[PDB]
Amino acid sequence: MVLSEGEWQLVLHVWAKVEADVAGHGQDILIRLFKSHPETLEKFDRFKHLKTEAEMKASEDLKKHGVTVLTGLGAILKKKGHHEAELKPLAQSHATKKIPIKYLEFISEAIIHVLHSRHPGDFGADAQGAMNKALELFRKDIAAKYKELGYQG
Repeated sequence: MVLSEGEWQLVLHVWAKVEADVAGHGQDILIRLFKSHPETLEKFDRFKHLKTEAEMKASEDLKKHGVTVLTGLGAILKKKGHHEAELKPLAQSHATKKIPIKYLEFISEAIIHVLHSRHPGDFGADAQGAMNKALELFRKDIAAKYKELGYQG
């Protein structure tokens, strides 16, 4: 997977928008994930109690974790592919405690959806294409990392 500098700059420009309201973006993305893929919730000790969108919107666990997720992702995205240092930790943590790699595809779908919903005037075909490539590179590299530890993701 390879992005041009132009494409990286598209990713980074929209990420700057994310960072203007990290918690709100995180809630929207996690809610989208859990509604798209309610099957993911059961694998989550801390979220499994949430049923309605009302409950999800009100959840401090969900809000706090949406911040964690997007903060970790933004750090990686800012490396523009040179993210081995920022990714290995995130990998061995998810590997040792058993999130299948496929959940990353679901998460990536949610992120794209929410960025388009929230920023339609700038997040067009090019920026969506760029973000898709960036998140695909991320997934591929996580999967390469898992393979080394024996996972099984």
